[PDB]
Amino acid sequence: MNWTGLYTLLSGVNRHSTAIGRVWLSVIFIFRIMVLVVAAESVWGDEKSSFICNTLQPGCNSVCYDQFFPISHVRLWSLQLILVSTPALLVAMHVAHQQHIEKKMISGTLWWTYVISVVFRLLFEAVFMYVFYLLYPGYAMVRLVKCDVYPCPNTVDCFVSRPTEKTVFTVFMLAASGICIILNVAEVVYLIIRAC
Amino acid sequence: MNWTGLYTLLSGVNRHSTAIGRVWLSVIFIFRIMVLVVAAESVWGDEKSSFICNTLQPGCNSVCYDQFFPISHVRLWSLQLILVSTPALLVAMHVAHQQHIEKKMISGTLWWTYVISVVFRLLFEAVFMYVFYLLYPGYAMVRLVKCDVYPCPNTVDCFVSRPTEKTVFTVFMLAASGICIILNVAEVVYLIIRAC
Amino acid sequence: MNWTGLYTLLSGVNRHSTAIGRVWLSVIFIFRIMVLVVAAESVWGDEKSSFICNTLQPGCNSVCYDQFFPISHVRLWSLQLILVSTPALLVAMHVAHQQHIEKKMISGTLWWTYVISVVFRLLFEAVFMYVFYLLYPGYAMVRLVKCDVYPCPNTVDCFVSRPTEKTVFTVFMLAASGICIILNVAEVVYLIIRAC
Amino acid sequence: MNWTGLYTLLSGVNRHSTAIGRVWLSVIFIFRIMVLVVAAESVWGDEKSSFICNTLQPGCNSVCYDQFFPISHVRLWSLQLILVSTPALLVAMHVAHQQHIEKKMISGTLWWTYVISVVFRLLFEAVFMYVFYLLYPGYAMVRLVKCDVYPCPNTVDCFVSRPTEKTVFTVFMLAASGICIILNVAEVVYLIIRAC
Amino acid sequence: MNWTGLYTLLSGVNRHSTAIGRVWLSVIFIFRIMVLVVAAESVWGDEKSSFICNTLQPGCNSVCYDQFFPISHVRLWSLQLILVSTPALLVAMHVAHQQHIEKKMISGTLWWTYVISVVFRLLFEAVFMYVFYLLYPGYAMVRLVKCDVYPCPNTVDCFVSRPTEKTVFTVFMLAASGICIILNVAEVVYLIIRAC
Amino acid sequence: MNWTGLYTLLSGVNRHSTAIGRVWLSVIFIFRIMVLVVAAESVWGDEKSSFICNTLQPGCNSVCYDQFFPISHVRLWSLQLILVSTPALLVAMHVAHQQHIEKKMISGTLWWTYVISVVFRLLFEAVFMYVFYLLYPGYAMVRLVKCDVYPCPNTVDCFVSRPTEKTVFTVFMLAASGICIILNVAEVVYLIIRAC
Ligand SMILES: CC(C)CCC[C@@H](C)[C@H]1CC[C@H]2[C@@H]3CC=C4C[C@@H](O)CC[C@]4(C)[C@H]3CC[C@]12C
Ligand SMILES: CC(C)CCC[C@@H](C)[C@H]1CC[C@H]2[C@@H]3CC=C4C[C@@H](O)CC[C@]4(C)[C@H]3CC[C@]12C
Ligand SMILES: CC(C)CCC[C@@H](C)[C@H]1CC[C@H]2[C@@H]3CC=C4C[C@@H](O)CC[C@]4(C)[C@H]3CC[C@]12C
Ligand SMILES: CC(C)CCC[C@@H](C)[C@H]1CC[C@H]2[C@@H]3CC=C4C[C@@H](O)CC[C@]4(C)[C@H]3CC[C@]12C
Ligand SMILES: CC(C)CCC[C@@H](C)[C@H]1CC[C@H]2[C@@H]3CC=C4C[C@@H](O)CC[C@]4(C)[C@H]3CC[C@]12C
Ligand SMILES: CC(C)CCC[C@@H](C)[C@H]1CC[C@H]2[C@@H]3CC=C4C[C@@H](O)CC[C@]4(C)[C@H]3CC[C@]12C
Repeated sequence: MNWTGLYTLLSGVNRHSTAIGRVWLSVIFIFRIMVLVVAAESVWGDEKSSFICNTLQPGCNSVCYDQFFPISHVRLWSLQLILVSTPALLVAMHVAHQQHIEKKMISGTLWWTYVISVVFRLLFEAVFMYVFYLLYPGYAMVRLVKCDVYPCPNTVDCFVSRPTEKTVFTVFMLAASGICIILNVAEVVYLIIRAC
Repeated sequence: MNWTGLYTLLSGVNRHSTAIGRVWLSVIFIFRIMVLVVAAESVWGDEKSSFICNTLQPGCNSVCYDQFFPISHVRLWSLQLILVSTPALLVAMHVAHQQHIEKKMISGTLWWTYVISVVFRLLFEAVFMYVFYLLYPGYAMVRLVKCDVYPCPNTVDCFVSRPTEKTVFTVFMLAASGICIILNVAEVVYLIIRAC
Repeated sequence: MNWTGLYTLLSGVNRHSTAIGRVWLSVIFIFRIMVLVVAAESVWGDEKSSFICNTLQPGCNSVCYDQFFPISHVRLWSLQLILVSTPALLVAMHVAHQQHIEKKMISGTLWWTYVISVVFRLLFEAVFMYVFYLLYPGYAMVRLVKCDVYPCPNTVDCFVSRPTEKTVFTVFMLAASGICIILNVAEVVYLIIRAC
Repeated sequence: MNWTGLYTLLSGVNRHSTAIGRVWLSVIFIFRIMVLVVAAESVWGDEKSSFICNTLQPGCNSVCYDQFFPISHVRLWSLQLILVSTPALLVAMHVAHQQHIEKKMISGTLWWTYVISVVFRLLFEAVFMYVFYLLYPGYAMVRLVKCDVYPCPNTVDCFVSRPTEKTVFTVFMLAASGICIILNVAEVVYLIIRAC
Repeated sequence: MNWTGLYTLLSGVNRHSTAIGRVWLSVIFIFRIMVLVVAAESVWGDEKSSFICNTLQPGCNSVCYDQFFPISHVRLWSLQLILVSTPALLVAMHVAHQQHIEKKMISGTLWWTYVISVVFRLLFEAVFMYVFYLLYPGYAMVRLVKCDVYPCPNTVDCFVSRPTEKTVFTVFMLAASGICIILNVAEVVYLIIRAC
Repeated sequence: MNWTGLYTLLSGVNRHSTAIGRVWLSVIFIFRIMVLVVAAESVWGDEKSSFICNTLQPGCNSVCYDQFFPISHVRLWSLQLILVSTPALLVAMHVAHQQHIEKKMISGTLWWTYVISVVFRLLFEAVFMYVFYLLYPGYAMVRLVKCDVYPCPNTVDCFVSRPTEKTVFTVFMLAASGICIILNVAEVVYLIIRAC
């Protein structure tokens, strides 16, 4: 777990990444993973089991939970991290492949593919930010929700588990994601400026 | 966890694999594993425990779940990954065996066995895609299902847990599987073209 | 996790094993372990908790489960893998011991002990195949079973959890075990032929 | 897990850290992690499941738990450790980046960034100490709490799980945090004195 | 996980251990660990939760389980493995200490301490075998037990979970323990004979 | 996991530790960790969930468990191990720091700090032994306890889970702790005698 080994691993052995991309982006990425790990099973572990509705209708609990939580916040963030990390993984594999072929026997190609990688990383961050806004308007969760989907008769009151703690972690993850967007834009601008 | 070590591990130390097979196929394979890991115990963990039917008949819950879910999506994808990864494992073991015997003391054989390996990988992907269609027509799961198998009297209403979230992950896994099929076909065509 | 390291580990550093024993047997062994891992806690996790009987008799659930499942399929396969892997472990330890003593300071002995090891591996596979047939005639599990053991009054209906999914994995494990038996017989015949 | 390797890892390969920062701060940091690990799932595992209120009102349990525990102590300490560890992680990454660039081809910059890192570490410790006081006045938890939030009618009695054991671990974590604050202040003063 | 590394680890870097002690005892020790691992949480996981008694008396379930299972079989075997492994651990530490001191700057002492180690290993095996017989006469567990301890009124019927599967693993562990006793006696006799 | 590596790790790379401190204390420390690991989640896992009282009063179960178990035995032993291991960790870090500074560019200081470390280790052992006696007089746990704390009306009967198995592990941990105290006193006396 040598510091130089961890730095080499996270940097992806890329010769075009700048200081922000090799230090700040990696740290914020680690921060999001650690927050997600400590908050996934602990806070969102009983999201559905503890979800109850004030009714005697069989199946109203499950249908109301599905109505109000089409996809859990933890899974949404997990997908966001995987999708955001994919272009970095592709660049690392491409660099390793180039090292392999040159050992068996370019700089502009590496520069261009890195820039495209950062652009796609920024694009994925923006898309997931918009999707999160679309599914869950606002940032705070409420204790009581009004559910009227079939088979629930009329409108029933359903209660969410730990809405305040989930709100706190939602703010943390959203703030970290916003910082990643800002750093990605700065990285793109810095690369373009240095290219001239 | 050195990048060159991970690249060497995933490539299988094969001298015939092309850029797509050594980069894109490996990345998509990692993507499917990561999605499966984050979605196996979290989303499908309570598939049967949360499955309830609007009835007083003892045993109707278990029999209806078995009727509508002959095999869970997570287990189906787990088997697909194992079966798809098997020909790659066989090639890697064969390469290691050839290295062992040559150290103790061919290229066409390695080329042919690699091509057959890709063909079988494509075949397994296609078969599991068809099996998934056969067991679960369409891609979206429904909240309410009508179950009439014995001992359930007449027809009873049963409710599925997280049908929307399972639908989202179903689309992700199916899309990734389709990409793998396309890349495998491209790999076969590229190898045949380069063989001439 | 270098491919040559994994190959050396699985081969057991044996100079008498043939291509089938060093490649195909190891791959099928890995296949059985992976299938068992993905199917142990997921499919058979709730074998007893979800097992219910249509009765009010206290203790009828536990006694009926014990009657129909004297030992779970997962534990039976786990024991089979351990017992089948034991002679390979003994040979590997004996080879390491011979290396140790020769460093501190035979080929026929290694050949004979390897042949006996394969014979015992085949014997254990056959015995567990017969035991599985004896405890669970046929290959498919049924949704409903008729239980009449004390204290259950008369005959009661008990319901099994995921009988179809368990049937699928039973076929997979049985097919893999049959392949291992065939490969072991081929290994013995090939060694005897090469000995002359 | 060589002692010099662990020491190098925890020190962050920093040439400006003093004896207290390289020995005592690291030990107390390990102490907090170990206490948190043994007390997270064991003591706070059933914080919400075991939380019950003397009422028949559906949803009163969940709403009262959220009212009295906006964020669990374990998650609060987990966030504190992550935030406190972040400036150390940034310095370690910056040092590794400087090593990388100098290998590809300062002391005052490293000194200043280390001092700022310690100041921010102290600031985060103080902020979380104040937040803990704000959310949970005092240090001891009580067995019985009076909850009157909607939908609970009037005021209901709710009972906390393991309030004495949680009190013991609260004192341990608070004492360790206070020691970290004292050591951080001593580190800042010592660095300033040595700078002159 | 190199075979020579595993062999060196299990042998304890001892120059007096014979072939049986370095091969057969280690293999049987691994066998017991693997059987215990696969059978601890799976088979004995619900020993107390699934234990039920045909009564309405509060607390009769817990008191009857304690009466009939003073200590679980899994914990008894876990203690047996730890106690049996302790003298081997002591010898390994003593050998390492002797290597340390000689590097900083005997054979009869090593021989005698090894013989005493085997004697104590045999003694611990015998003691745990007798304790197991004392607590659980016979080898097979029964489905129904008669419990009459306070507060249970008169005599109540209590039902054990998976008595047949637990019986199977009891036979496996007892047989392996008996083999260890035989091998330990053979080791002692062989060492004494070779000493003359 | 080389024996010399494990010995070097446990010894802490200390040149003043004697044979007892480098062999017997380390072995007993490993013994306590292993016993704690096998007995933490298995035996004390359901300490509160299985704790029931013969009453209809809501909240009487939780309040009575807190009254009779202010802190669980497992957590008490976990804290004892951490506190006892801390002075050893401090000495190891101090030794590593001295190695670091001497590489960048004493024996009496190392001797004195080691002696103080052993004294504090003995002191922590004694304090936790006294605390355990204070909270839980005697060594054996009882099946039935009489609880009269509010809100429980009058006095209610509450039943403990696995009191006999917990008693067995209590004796094991207490005996091991007593051995550690004896060895620590012997270490202090031996060091003082050798100092003259
Ligand atoms: C600058 C930032 C974005 C760098 C992010 C680096 C991420 C994308 C890289 C760094 C090291 C990578 C890991 C390296 C090795 C493995 C083992 C493999 O079997 C699964 C994936 C996994 C676990 C990788 C996941 C992606 C990973 C964590
Ligand atoms: C190009 C793509 C398809 C390459 C896919 C590589 C897959 C098939 C290979 C790469 C490295 C392999 C792993 C290497 C080592 C082990 C350890 C063994 O005890 C279990 C199997 C396991 C975990 C292997 C599983 C298969 C594996 C993950
Ligand atoms: C050709 C086929 C049958 C080879 C099968 C190889 C099996 C039997 C061998 C290969 C490597 C071995 C592992 C090597 C090291 C250890 C660590 C030890 O503390 C527990 C057992 C365990 C985990 C072994 C189990 C058996 C094992 C998996
Ligand atoms: C003096 C004190 C404060 C030093 C504290 C050091 C902390 C901040 C450092 C030391 C080593 C670091 C670890 C090194 C490697 C990894 C792997 C990565 O994939 C996740 C983070 C993780 C697990 C790091 C977390 C932060 C860490 C534990
Ligand atoms: C011939 C037979 C009896 C040899 C048995 C060897 C046993 C006693 C030895 C071999 C290697 C040892 C392990 C080596 C290292 C560690 C790490 C330590 O932090 C906990 C104990 C643990 C996990 C040891 C437990 C005991 C162990 C498994
Ligand atoms: C003679 C006896 C008392 C020696 C006891 C040695 C104990 C105190 C030492 C030996 C090796 C140490 C471990 C070495 C490395 C790490 C990794 C770190 O991230 C967490 C702590 C942890 C896991 C240490 C805990 C304390 C430890 C187990």
